[PDB]
Amino acid sequence: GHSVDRIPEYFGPPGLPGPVLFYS
Repeated sequence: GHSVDRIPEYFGPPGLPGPVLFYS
């Protein structure tokens, strides 16, 4: 997690109901 970057820090797949952040 940097920001509204591109790759997630391996939290899970997309379409989770909680918030998320991304790194490059």
